[PDB]
Amino acid sequence: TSPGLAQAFKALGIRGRIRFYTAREEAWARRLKEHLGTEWREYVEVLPLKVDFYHFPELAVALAYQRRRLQGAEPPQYLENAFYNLEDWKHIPDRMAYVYGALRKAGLTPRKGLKIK
Amino acid sequence: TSPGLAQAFKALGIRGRIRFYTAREEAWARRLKEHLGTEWREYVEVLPLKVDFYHFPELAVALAYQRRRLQGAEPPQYLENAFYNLEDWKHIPDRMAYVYGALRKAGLTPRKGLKIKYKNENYDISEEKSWGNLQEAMGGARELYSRAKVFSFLRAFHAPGKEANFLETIKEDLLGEKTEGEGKVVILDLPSLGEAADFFTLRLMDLLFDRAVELYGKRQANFLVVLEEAHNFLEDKAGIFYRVAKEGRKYGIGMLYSTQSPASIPMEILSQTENFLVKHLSSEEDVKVLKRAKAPFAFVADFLLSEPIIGYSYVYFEPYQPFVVPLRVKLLEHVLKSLDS
Amino acid sequence: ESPIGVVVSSRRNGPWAELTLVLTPQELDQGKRLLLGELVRVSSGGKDYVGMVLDGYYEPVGRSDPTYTLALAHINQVDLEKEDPWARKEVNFYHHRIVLLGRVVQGGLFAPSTRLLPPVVEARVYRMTEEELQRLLAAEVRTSGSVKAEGKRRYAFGHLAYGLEEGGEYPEVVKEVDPALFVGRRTANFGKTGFGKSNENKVILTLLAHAFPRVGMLILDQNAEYLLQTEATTSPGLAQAFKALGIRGRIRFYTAREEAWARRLKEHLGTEWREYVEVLPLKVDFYHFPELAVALAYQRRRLQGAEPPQYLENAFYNLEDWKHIPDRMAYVYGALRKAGLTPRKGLKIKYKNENYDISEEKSWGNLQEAMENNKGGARELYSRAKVFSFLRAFHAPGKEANFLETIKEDLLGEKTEGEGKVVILDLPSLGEAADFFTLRLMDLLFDRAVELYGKRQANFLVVLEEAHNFLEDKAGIFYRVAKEGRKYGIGMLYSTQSPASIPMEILSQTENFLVKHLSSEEDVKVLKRAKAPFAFVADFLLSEPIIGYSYVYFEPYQPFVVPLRVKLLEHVLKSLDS
DNA sequence: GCCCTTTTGCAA
DNA sequence: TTGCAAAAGGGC
Repeated sequence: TSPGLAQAFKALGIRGRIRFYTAREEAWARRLKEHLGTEWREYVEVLPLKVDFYHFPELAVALAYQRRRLQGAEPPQYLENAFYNLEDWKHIPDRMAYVYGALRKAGLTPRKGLKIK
Repeated sequence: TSPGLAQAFKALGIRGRIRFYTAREEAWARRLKEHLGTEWREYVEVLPLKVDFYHFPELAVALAYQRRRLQGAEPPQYLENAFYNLEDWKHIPDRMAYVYGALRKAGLTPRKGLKIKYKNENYDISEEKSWGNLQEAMGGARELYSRAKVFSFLRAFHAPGKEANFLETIKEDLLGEKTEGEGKVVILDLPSLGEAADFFTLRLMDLLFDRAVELYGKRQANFLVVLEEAHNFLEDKAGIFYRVAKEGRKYGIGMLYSTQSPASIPMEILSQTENFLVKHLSSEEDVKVLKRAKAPFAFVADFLLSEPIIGYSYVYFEPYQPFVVPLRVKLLEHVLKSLDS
Repeated sequence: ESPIGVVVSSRRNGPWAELTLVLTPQELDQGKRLLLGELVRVSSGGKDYVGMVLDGYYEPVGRSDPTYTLALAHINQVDLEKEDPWARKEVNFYHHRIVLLGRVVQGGLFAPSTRLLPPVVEARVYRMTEEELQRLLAAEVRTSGSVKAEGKRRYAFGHLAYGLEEGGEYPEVVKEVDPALFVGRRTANFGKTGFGKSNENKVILTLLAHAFPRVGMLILDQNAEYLLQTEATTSPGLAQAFKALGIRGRIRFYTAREEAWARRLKEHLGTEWREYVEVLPLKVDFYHFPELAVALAYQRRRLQGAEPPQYLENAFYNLEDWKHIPDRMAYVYGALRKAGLTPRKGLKIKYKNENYDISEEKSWGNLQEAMENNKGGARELYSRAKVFSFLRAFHAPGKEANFLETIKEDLLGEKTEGEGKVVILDLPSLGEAADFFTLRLMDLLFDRAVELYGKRQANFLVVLEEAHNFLEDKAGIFYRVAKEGRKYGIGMLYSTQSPASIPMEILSQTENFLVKHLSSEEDVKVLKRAKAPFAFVADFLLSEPIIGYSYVYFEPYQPFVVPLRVKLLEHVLKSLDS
């Protein structure tokens, strides 16, 4: 029953200082209401944890590489090469266009007007 | 003469909590009958460990692609391409016909009256004459048809007209919305899977872990994983089983692994295990690792080294146990005979 | 039946309890002595333990100056045997250190070590007789309050000994071993070269053959020392032992010098040896096994890595279909001939509808004309038939054997189930391809064994030599076998001569040990680390090069290590003959 | 040291 | 035009 940080801030009277990032906003909001009462919105703000892989394609490549070798082994040579030289490919517009096309084929909705060369 | 889980459950009077997945259900059912009477249907619910690959060509492709690869361990390019494009090919009847023909050429007997459309013509590969016509009549699937001899080993697991996917069945049994609580003891007869045991076990483990991660914030997984000879599966710091051992407490997933050699288990896992049940060890290195992981075992390392006694165990349940207690673990027979009072 | 000395101390040193013993002048003058490593009986408080002398040193007893006394006696030429009894008695003493290993409780059960430290006043040390020694050697660990198993028949292995010391041999004390210990369990046989390793291996194999007639053996004979007595000694080989035991039709010798080996077998066995040994060739005829030839050529690339050629790939995958098209089988045979393999005399090849005898030069030329004047990959194979050049070393016309398949049939044949054949491979006859063939055969045998799971167990034992060479690779087929053979009923018996090279996993998981003299410190250290009970004999192994002296230790229910003088194969054969 | 690349030349 | 062999320079 040790008080949490949000409850401590409630007791101290601090407001508008905690910004909670979660992927289960509904459940966390239910719990926050149950513990802090009706006016919990003053003390805590709940936000999502979603990112645009287009602006962070190294994250996408690393995530895919980690997902492989975790359901088996022997990641593809092409995947390893992309994982280790996407930094090089960053300055090659042709490879960048291929990567963006691969993402769109995967099926990620891109922001409007994202133009390749 | 030590009773098994089924006999213990019969003695305790618990019905409908066991599900035995085996590839020798005939013999296992005969043994269950002989050992449990004429009413063993109320305790053990045998299930098969075979599928019909014509419903799961993706599973067939994955199995072929994930073989041992002796010497040169380079996965076939055509197999990889099929593995990555079969979902798209499922919308092309021509390519699907190529894949079905590749399976049949491999030698997997299909259902009674399978239908194929090579160009625009109905083909019944269940019928030998239609199969011959299609074969004489015969993009991504042409390579698979040419190499269809690779799938020859899938006969040991094929079963026409199954449409089961014991993987999905087990996932539902352990984490289904309808089966919230009430438990389910899932016993896998891994040896009957031959050389596909590793593949199927890893696939099932990652499936269950992903489902549990999905369930976060709503309810806990609430099940236990019993692993035998864990030094084979916990060795790799990137494997799904290492991931489970390191991260399952957050999603309510336990573990119970027997190794017989603490030296092999990673120190990261060793330092983070709560319960211990140590029996005779005959390696100063094993005793050293045990002492390093847990300080209290320094008072019993010597007896562990020097005394090979059967049934004698030292138990230490963290975190609120003062010291290490030696015990003569009670026999399952006595436990059962006392649990009924 | 009386104490050998007086106990003057006791304590717990490390994990073991020790007590000091002192020999009085009267006993030292009666010839009573103790040899390091000897087994003695300790009686403390109505219970009997098992001791083992561990050390010996001289120390003054009471108030006396032995150095000055002895120097003064010497300078006056006083003979301290019949001239100064008081001087002799005041200084004649000697200390010994003993370690308790446990006690034999109930009906043969063994309780390791002890939790009670024995008081000095009530502790007595006795010498142990032959009957007590036998009953001690016949004991092993058991769960609790349980009667003994009363297992199968047992065969004598050796007799206890304490080195080359006179009076240190007990021929009537024989360690009896059940050969089932060697079935499905991996065994280690360490020791220098020429110190009885071959003798003990032959004895073990003979015991298995006589006891379990339903177990096969794959003997990778590197030294050609297991079939017949070498031209260096007189000890019989496996064939001679089997002849003496009257075991018929259980040997299958694969070699490449069949003529010489048959000559030797005749000269050593008589004329009826065909009833015992079947000599078979190690040379294949690729004109009968194009699938084998193509598989070898294709897998050579993969074993060297890199993507194999597409024509080789599709040929390897579709040769079975091509066998129904003579118009393509002609291409395959022509490719082999261009590669250079000599065909049998009278081979006929049917191209289109014509018959050619490629064994003749002019007919081969005409067939070349017809072929050169795209049926699958056959044309590509004929074009690049130079890839099959390397197979000329493995080729011999008129063989039709395919030993790689014959061995698998022999070892895992359902129609052959029962009375396992003793396959003996004469490796030195294969030159530089011996390792390649060994690895290929082992891999294809292990694959078949794993496939047959559930229907039947492999039930055969693998004999290995220079195991440090094959067990060094963690990804090797032999390492995989060492790790997982017991599951599929595949045993092992490897003699390394250098334990340090074998991985710690293999050393720890091994069940049996037969250690002979070791010369290096690293080997002894690794042995002690791998197994605790070998902590007492390290010094003896390091500094006692004795031929035929072995320290045996069989897991998992053996109390301690035993020094043995293994029996000779001749005497074992004579004993079994009765 | 080890592992990919580029090039030339000869099939087809 | 493509596929395959064989030699020599690059990256890590």
